[PDB]
Amino acid sequence: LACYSDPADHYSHRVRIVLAEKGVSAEIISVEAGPPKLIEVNPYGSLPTLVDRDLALWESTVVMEYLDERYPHPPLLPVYPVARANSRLLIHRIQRDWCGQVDLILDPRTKEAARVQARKELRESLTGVSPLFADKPFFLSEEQSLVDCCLLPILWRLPVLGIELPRQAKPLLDYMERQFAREAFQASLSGVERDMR
Amino acid sequence: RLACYSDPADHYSHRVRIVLAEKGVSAEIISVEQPPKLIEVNPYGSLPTLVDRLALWESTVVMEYLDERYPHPPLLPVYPVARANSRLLIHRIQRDWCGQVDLILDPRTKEAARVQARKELRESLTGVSPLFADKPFFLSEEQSLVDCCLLPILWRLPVLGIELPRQAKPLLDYMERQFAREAFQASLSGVERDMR
Repeated sequence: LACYSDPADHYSHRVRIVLAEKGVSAEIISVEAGPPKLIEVNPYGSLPTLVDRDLALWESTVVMEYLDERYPHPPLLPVYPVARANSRLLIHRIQRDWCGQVDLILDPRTKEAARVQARKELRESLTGVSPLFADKPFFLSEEQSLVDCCLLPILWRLPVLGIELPRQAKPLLDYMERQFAREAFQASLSGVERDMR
Repeated sequence: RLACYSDPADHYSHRVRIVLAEKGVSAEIISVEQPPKLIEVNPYGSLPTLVDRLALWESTVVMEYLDERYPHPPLLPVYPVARANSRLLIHRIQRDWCGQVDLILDPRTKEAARVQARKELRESLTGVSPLFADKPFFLSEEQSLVDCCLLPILWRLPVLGIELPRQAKPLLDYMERQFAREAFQASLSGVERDMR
């Protein structure tokens, strides 16, 4: 079991969190952004790529759901169909509304005006959702889920994204404090990621 | 009760209308060409949106909810590896084929860029056509969500300005069988019927 992973990449970070939550020690092969063995199993050369015996999977969502189904404990999705769909919809909304901004900010080719606006929008949006972190210990959940596995890599990166949340976002800042301290999250961090804070 | 706000012209809504028909779930189809009940439950106002006593959108979210909520017939494999393979195929169809469909249909695309996207999609589909000789559904013995994503694109080849070459016979044969199937026929809006 191996995972080709960009140690700087929030999408690779998602899969490293899932692996850590499941207690699965994969061989983590660090690939800098942009090797033959990876292109051999995944002609797209995208990261992360999971290889399980001779099975290659890519797309962080595909890989996270495979790991959640293959290694059932602890479950990272709800049990019933509506709640599961709600979790998958929340992952889609995080991708659409937050990850798009992250990707624009971090792309060296983004024009500065666009980078600045992306930062402003992402800061405002995270501040706006903060009240939802007051009453449940995980994001809209009583248990760590794949939703948190998508959120945490973004929140870890706020300093590198140039975003400081305001004091009124305390519920979200408290969620960060609890979540970043958890064993599985600490285990997920690449060397590059640890150096971001 | 169960309703689906649907764009009768759009291939992402067509995906969900295929799944609803396959599952026989008696859903109310509400055609949209911004109803307040829709904006009430989905502030993005995107289509398709499924609503029940539940509010879901994004075609992949909606399709997997339907497959989990209404088990028969199963539209995904049972075991994790095969399920991951199906999910990855859906992603590749989205990235490589749906991206081209969307580019061709976007009113902002340069006509020369539409011609190029038509070529790229035609060639890619032709390159994969031999895999349709090996199994009666796309890399599967049974209709699946992979087919539900592919059939709306294939139904639209004429309106996309794409004619497959005779070399693509197994894919053409797949289209013949699939378009005649009861559920796919039930999925078609009037607007989609006008497309052929």
